[PDB]
Amino acid sequence: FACKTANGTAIPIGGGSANVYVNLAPVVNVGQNLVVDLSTQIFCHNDYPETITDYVTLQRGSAYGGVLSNFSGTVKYSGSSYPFPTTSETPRVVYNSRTDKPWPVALYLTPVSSAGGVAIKAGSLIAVLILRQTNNYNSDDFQFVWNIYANNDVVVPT
Ligand SMILES: CNC(=O)c1cc(C(=O)NC)cc(-c2ccc(O[C@H]3O[C@H](CO)[C@@H](O)[C@H](O)[C@@H]3O)c(C)c2)c1
Repeated sequence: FACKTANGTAIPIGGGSANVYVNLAPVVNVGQNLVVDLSTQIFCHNDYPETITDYVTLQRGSAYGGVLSNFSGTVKYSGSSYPFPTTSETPRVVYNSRTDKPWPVALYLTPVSSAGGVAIKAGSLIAVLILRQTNNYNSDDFQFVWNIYANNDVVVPT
């Protein structure tokens, strides 16, 4: 089991860390959602699908910078949503193919009432997402750590 990103970086067998850079809607109103879709950013596969079933969770999702200060919301993982920043570990998603498959994670972030002006700065860290991979074969328990950076400013209108 290993993963790759939309910026040409990777994390091998055994886990590790990678940076991910996301284009964000430049204007988000209070009462509306900024959607940060990582399923177009992070992809993984199973290296022995004939024999091994891989299990993948979102173990933890943390907010940073302007997201920490200026937003609240949820994280959607494989069709169900949970509070973000996270308060538990999600259920497992199965990976059962050698073919790249997206990691089905998306943030739904809505501005807090005091947000206004530039609420997320270009280049800043906005989140860290921990993917936990296990399997039905041995005792491997690996963390794939995804550091999520904004490519651009996000403004909350006054
Ligand atoms: C003597 N030979 C053999 O023992 C052996 C023959 C084959 C083989 O015949 N393949 C066609 C494949 C394998 C193989 C590959 C990857 C692998 O582990 C990696 O990949 C797994 C599946 O993604 C992850 O669960 C795991 O955490 C890790 O990342 C493990 C445990 C075993 C071994």
